[PDB]
Amino acid sequence: ATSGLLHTSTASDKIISGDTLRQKAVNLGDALDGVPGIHASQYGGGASAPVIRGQTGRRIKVLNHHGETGDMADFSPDHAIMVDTALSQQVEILRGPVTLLYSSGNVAGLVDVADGKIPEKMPENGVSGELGLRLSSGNLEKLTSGGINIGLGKNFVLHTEGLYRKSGDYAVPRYRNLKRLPDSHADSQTGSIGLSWVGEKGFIGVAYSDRRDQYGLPAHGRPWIDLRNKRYELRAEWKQPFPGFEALRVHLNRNDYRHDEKAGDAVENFFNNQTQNARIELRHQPIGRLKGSWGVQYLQQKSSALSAISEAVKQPMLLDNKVQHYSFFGVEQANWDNFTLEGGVRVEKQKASIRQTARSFALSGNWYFTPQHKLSLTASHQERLPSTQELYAHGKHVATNTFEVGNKHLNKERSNNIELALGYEGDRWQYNLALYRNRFGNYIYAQTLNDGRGPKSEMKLVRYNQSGADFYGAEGEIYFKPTPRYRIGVSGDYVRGRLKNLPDDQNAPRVPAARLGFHLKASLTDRIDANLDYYRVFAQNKLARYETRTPGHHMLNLGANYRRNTRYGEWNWYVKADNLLNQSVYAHSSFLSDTPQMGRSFTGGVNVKF
Ligand SMILES: [Zn+2]
Ligand SMILES: [Zn+2]
Ligand SMILES: [Zn+2]
Repeated sequence: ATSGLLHTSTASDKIISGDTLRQKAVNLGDALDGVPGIHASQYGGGASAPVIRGQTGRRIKVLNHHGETGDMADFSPDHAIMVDTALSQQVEILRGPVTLLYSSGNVAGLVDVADGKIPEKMPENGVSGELGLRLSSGNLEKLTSGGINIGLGKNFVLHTEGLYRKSGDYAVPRYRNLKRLPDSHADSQTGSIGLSWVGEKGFIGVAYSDRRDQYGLPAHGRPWIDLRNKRYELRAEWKQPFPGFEALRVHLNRNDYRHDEKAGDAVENFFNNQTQNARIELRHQPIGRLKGSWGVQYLQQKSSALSAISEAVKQPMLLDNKVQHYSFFGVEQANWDNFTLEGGVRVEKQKASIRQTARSFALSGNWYFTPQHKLSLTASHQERLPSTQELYAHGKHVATNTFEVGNKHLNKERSNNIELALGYEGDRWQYNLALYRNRFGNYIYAQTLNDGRGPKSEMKLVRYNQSGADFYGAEGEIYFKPTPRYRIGVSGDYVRGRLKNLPDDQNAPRVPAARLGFHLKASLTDRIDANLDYYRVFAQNKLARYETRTPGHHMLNLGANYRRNTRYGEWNWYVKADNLLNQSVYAHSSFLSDTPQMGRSFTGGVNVKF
């Protein structure tokens, strides 16, 4: 776990390796689909938000290596997330006090994408990195990833990575009378440069990262988003700052983001986000077994979103605003031999210039009976301040086709959370189970209106209104291996929410359906690793104020890897087939509930590691 400076890993946490992510999809929400707990809020082939336990947007949090993504994915699911899955070293899903180190109101879980912009190490044999290439049938995709590390002398290490994606209109099963879904194509390209130092003591690295996606918009010339993302960042960390401390960490950032929701070659809605995050973390010495780490964060996001109409005539959806976070945070764990008790805190001040104070804190205890055998309980009272969107909304959004309305008098989102989990692994039997339960004293949500003033899949109207809520659900998995050479297992998840006491007792908006999963993986022999995954997704009968029924399909995915150690590093061949039954995959979690996802599709790729 690289996200936490202080390691406070709970039983609920999990880390997917990089080699597997090259075989998975490119989008964050779609690639992480299959893992128990997280569902995909797919909005075409361009963007997809990860729905962690029926939570999304600002309720979750995504970080681009110990720093803010600087994106507008939290605004709506159609917006792309500025994180590179195919270029990342490893993705890691985390919960507990470590959530309070970065963001407020992170009730579901943190998802830090560790990338290789800055090496932080002298590469083996001078140079290192990787190269990739894969084509998907029916999409039709053309991915070409890349990554290079160069030893520029004794202690300097230069890094240069590249990526390019080109997917047309993907195929749909039994959708009226269409072979491919119109306006669902998604082209993209990503590249980054980074120069770093190497220890002892530590590293002092800079990095530039550029991205430019071009994707259509299903469900509305031709609707499409053209975005540009420039990121000027700086990372540094060493093991000996000054006496009485074990580590010093700093992650400066400047993420310039922009996207144009166009229709043909004309711009209907402009967007902008001048993020510039700064943070100074430090991990003090162990004061008798117990360890901790404190830090300060200074963030400033000058975001805005205008339309084709001028400012003099109509009020924009999101006028120019200058948000400033002045956050203080810290964590402290106490290792009592076979029992770890950790507690985090976070206090931040908001200055919305065109001043309330947030106060979050958590506490978690982890009992280890006989490692690996992790029993863990967690509870976190988190208070998230409302964004400028939730208060100052008064315009139309052409991509979703929904008029967003705000409110001048709203309170902060307080939330008393609680969750427990039991993990185990020991050759023959392996299983991870977890229960979560979230109470919200104040839960702001997009209440579908209704009139109103007058007069008005056509044109939707929403207003951010307060409400009490109560979420609860179970999630986990189990793997019984008869022989280490093979691997068999079963997984499952469930989520349920309601809204109690309005200023009654209705269901939550867009709740993911239950998904049982069957798993197989046979590695015969050594190099060739075959596998099979059957995800049975049931229908969601419990619908919200203004929603419809959603199935309810039998998903089936197969795969077959192939390792090879030749000259110039390792080679990784792989062939993956998705949805052999060709079922009509309708996702209620996403906004595009009536639109079916990609049907039958194949994949064949090669990745050279070195
Ligand atoms: Zn870092
Ligand atoms: Zn007005
Ligand atoms: Zn949008």
